Amino acid sequence: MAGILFEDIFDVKDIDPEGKKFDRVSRLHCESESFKMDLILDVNIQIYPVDLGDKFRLVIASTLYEDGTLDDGEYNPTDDRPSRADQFEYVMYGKVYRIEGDETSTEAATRLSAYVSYGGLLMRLQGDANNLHGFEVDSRVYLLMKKLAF
Repeated sequence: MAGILFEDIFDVKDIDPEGKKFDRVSRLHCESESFKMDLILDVNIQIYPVDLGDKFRLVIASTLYEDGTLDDGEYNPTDDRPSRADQFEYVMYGKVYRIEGDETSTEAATRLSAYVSYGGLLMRLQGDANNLHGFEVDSRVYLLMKKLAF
């Protein structure tokens, strides 16, 4: 599907270039703006201007597109051409790996965690169970990004 249902802004908190397999890929640490998520990535950083980080908008508005809402014959246009992956700076598939969220024993971890591998990139995430919007192993594998829009 492309059936919504989540979008949020971030601010980079730290950058961690440990393992330069490619100079343009680094670990990052981020915090979301509209809500309360705590995030780690290992991701292409050439999207950012230089060293410093910047504010993103991650989206798990589902993408679609294994099938034929676009492979029908469109997806050639103004989704690209003068537009780009810029209306959606990046977009990819992956695998979520996760328990019930809890690993405390009894506090029933008030933030559901998530771990994601996506196109060879990685994330490590925490947020409230409803708020993370990814109870399933198969929801936030649908993954999309852009700059902030302000």
